[PDB]
Amino acid sequence: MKYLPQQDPQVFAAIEQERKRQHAKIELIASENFVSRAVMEAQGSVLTNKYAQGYPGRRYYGGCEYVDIVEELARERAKQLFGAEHANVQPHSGAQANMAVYFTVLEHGDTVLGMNLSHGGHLTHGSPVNFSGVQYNFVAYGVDPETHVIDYDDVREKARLHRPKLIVAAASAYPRIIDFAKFREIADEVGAYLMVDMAHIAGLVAAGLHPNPVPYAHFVTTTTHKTLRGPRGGMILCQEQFAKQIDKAIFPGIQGGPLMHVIAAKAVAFGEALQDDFKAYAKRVVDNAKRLASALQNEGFTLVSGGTDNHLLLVDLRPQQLTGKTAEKVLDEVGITVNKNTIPYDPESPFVTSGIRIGTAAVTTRGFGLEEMDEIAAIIGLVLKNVGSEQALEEARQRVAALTD
Amino acid sequence: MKYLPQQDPQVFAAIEQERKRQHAKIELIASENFVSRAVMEAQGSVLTNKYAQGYPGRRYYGGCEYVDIVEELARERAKQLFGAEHANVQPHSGAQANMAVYFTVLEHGDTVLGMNLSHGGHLTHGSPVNFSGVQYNFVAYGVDPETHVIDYDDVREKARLHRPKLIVAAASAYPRIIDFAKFREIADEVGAYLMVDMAHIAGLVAAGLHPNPVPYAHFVTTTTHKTLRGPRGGMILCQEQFAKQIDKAIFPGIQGGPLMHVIAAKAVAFGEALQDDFKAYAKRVVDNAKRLASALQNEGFTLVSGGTDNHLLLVDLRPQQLTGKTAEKVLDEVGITVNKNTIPYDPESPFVTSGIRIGTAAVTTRGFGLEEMDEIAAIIGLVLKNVGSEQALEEARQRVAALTD
Repeated sequence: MKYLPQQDPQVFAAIEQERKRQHAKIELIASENFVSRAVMEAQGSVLTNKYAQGYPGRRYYGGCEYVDIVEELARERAKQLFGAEHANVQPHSGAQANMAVYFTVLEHGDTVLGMNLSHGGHLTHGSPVNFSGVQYNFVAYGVDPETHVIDYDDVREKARLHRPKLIVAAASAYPRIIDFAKFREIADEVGAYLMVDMAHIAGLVAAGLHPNPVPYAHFVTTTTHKTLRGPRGGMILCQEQFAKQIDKAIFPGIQGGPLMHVIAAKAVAFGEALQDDFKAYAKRVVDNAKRLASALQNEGFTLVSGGTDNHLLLVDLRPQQLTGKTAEKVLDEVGITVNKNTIPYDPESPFVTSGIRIGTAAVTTRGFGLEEMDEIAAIIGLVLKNVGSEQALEEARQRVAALTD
Repeated sequence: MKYLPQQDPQVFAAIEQERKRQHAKIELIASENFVSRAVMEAQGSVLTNKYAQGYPGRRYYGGCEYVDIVEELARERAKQLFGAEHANVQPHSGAQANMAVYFTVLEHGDTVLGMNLSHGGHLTHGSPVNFSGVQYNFVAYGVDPETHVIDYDDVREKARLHRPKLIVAAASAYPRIIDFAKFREIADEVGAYLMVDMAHIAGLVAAGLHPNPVPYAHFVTTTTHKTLRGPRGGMILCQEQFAKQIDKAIFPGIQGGPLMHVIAAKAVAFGEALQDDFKAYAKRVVDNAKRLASALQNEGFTLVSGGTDNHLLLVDLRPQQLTGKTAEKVLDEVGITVNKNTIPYDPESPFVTSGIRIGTAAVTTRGFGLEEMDEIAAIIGLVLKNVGSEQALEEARQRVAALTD
């Protein structure tokens, strides 16, 4: 940076702290990642100056010829990447991507079936303090209390009883592969649309390490950050027959002018995802996640579902008589960033929890491998089994510093 | 840029075209501006990597200590700037800022009074193809058919008859000063909340050139781009008593994780707005707008409301037997960017219109002054009075090139 250090010392200093923080800590929040310098440059471009309400070739302002190329590059790269017939790259967030789809197919008060929030479902999948649970009548399907795998007979029973107009699949904290074919089969039985929120797994889907929801869902929503390693924002994929209504739901439906500089960064992130090395990256994410799971079990930790199929895992902390809140706090003390997360059938409230959620996408981006995963699990073991020992936490602190150079 | 040119030639080339386009054209879209290099650097920062769901000191993720400083800087600078008791700097857009306020005070189907869309009201003020007109029962107040000034007796009659829960004030195409005291007086008479959408005039309000809605409205919404000359995004200002509900409506209400890199850029833009030279800038915007209005009248053009009080003006093209569509197209041919805009009581559809909207915020940022305003009006006269003459349009083309160096 050249001009921000001189114009705004206060803001620059805080950014510089955050930059140094990101390097110092072990980042294990499952929804986080580090974007490339090229993605950031696209976000810091003069494209923020342009109003481009509407769509490429169908704008409401003149002078859009070049931001039209940028958006079309984003749409076409997304479609090549996921095999989708249509892409909308204008959603400001994953929240707005979901919102737009709900706006498309639903009327106020319609019944929607989604995943239990305490079992892995997202806030936008029907929380009563969220627009989704306020606007629409959400019902939940759950996971098996022993395997923590989605109970597909429960999905089917809840669908046949409640008769939802929409079924939502996918999660913020589900460590196994989702069967999208089974979700569609249930959707077809009850005549409901199927929406898949692939926000967490989108990078793995692109790399062919998770089954692709695109051939099974009427609508696929996602974030561009997370495993896709793009800028912060949303995207909708859908069949050609829904394209017009989905575009209209985004604008003039729920948004105005899109963020063209972020759309540029999305296109950059998609270009990176089409390359071979991102495929190799994404495999290392899954490999690392499996290795970290195995290594934590070796330490004596119980994991929700007995391991992982994707980028994330959940530690069930009850055997150690620890809450997620406690674990989160003490790991933060030694430089390991996790978040407390409800485990399925959690005896604690969502604000305390019995679990921590861990993901490998960020540390894999930094270059961490299988050896590093073993060490991370060893540090977590040392910390969580010696919560009252300050010399153990200092040892952990030093071992975290060794990993981050 | 260093890394984007090598990683993504296609995206870089399109950005570079857009950068060169912005310099070449006369930008007169009233909602547009050019941000500083420091604002852009803040947007292209590593702050995109951070999940910060929640609020400063009350986050749902650890590691937020420094993005907390950034957001608090944005909130405090906004509050100092507008004299507001509370600021929410997380809205992704002006659309989401409005959405959050509606979510706060209204139930599905509640009656809301806003400005006629054909008279200057915004899309989010009750368009039937927008969430606002679909979720809520919108009624409209109009302007005087002769003066094109808001008819405050009409606002009062519509309020007393329809009994709205919410009254909305402010516009996308209204060239006069809004009386917020009169709006509040009407609101108090009928027991309605008052929301002011100051998106267009926010920079002038900061500089003390437009009356401040903050002391009169329960809620003030705005964009950070436009006259405030910040990054693309939204903001809500409100009294302390609504602070909690407004924060909850943004999250977990209608959004998830905020865009911290954009929030950084907002803080930068607010820092710039607190300085003396932005005050001088904003006066030149209004001075230029008045001068451009006077100069277009000198050319023989009729202006909606007979001129302007702010940054924007509207040309009523009926005397020249031209549509806004035609004018927009032919001005685009010579390098002048305007948009067609419905004039109050327009005999044409919103897709054709009888008017063009013009603003001076962008050209004032580039350094244009009173002499330049005279020239711009002279070029518009030459173009619109000689629509069928290719040598007049070439002359205009050359004179536009002279203005942009």
